[PDB]
Amino acid sequence: STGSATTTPIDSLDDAYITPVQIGTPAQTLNLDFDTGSSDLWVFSSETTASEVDGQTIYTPSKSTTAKLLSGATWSISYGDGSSSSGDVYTDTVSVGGLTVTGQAVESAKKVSSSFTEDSTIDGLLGLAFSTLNTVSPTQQKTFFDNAKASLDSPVFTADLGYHAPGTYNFGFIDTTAYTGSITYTAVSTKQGFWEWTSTGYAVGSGTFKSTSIDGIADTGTTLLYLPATVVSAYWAQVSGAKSSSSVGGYVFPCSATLPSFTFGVGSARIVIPGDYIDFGPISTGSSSCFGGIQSSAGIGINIFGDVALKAAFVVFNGATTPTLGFASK
Repeated sequence: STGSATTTPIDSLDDAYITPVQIGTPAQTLNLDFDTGSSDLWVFSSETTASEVDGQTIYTPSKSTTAKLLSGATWSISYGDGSSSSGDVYTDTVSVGGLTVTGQAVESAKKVSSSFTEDSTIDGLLGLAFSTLNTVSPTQQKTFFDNAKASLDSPVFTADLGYHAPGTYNFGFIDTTAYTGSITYTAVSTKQGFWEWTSTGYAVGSGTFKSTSIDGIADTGTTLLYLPATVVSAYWAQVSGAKSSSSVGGYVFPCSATLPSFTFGVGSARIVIPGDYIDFGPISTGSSSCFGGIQSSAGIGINIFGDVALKAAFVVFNGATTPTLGFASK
């Protein structure tokens, strides 16, 4: 089997991408944030505290003839940005782009933190990291990809995120028309439960490539590119007037600036992030200070190749017995 679904930016900045997912019988379609940095499929639901729902579409398990309470199971998750959610668990039929999994754990939120409530466009998350990170207790549950894997034509999924435009998540096949050149594959460590890999270096604009190992994670659920402070300083030094602002929470730059590109290495190959992709717009409405899309990871504990980086590439998440990542230009 295969599946193919369009993913759409939630706003004009590409802050996140939503993909429609069919849950239950008859189908209830929710727009989920596919997150290669986590491993829970959780949804706003008929059980979510009413004051914490503000415009989201909810899953109502009592209206699904295939839903079953997973007795005793609870979940609770906290994300790198400080947001969180928790609740109980149902199993139900879940379909993405024509690919169907029966018996998928659907984690129903009883509580969500304010950042989720305040974003009416995201109805939940669909985790695509390794199932060892799934938070369901006392019996850990498998991700949608893990459950689908054996049925897929090939045990892979691909992320093709758009810049200010829709893109595609495919399951079970690699669309050879969706990229240019060849795909360069690189080794993955699953020791932390992430799609963790080592970039071979970087360049700023037309500058020389610096060969240096940068370990990090491929995370579709993080907006920006978080890298070591040395690398980030070298980037913003090429933008007149750019500076790190403790009050704003990162590097800002004059909105009148033209930003240089940023290249990262994948083995001997190179992925170029155009300068435009690094502009996240005014810090507040009407401001002439703009927020940068490359930020320091120093306070995180891990480097994160988020959407800023991933949307410059066609990305293969190869879930074979020994997983690997592939990157192609597009």
